[PDB]
Amino acid sequence: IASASCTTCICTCSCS
Repeated sequence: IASASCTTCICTCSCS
């Protein structure tokens, strides 16, 4: 629900 780089489709994922 809240993180960076790491899910399939909600909204974050990774990025630096």
